[PDB]
Amino acid sequence: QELLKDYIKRQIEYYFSVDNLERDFFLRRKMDADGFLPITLIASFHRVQALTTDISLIFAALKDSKVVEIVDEKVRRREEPEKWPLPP
RNA sequence: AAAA
Ligand SMILES: [K+]
Repeated sequence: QELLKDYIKRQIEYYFSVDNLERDFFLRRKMDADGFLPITLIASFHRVQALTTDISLIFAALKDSKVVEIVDEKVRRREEPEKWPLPP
């Protein structure tokens, strides 16, 4: 599953990129004030669900990332996550 | 879901 994990990792890192975040008003509305989102919400996005429905592989893919941080069931951008949340 |  190593190649599939790499595709999932890079797809989710795109969502958490600055270039995406500047326009991704839905993602930012769903963040809590600390920048965290449910990993299961990310799992529902079309390009992730195309690759897998195995939540364990999604967690494994993201543990490897230098872009995002996992706390329990939630994920956020590591760099300055508090700048991005928006009102629901 | 214009890579939510
Ligand atoms: K919010």
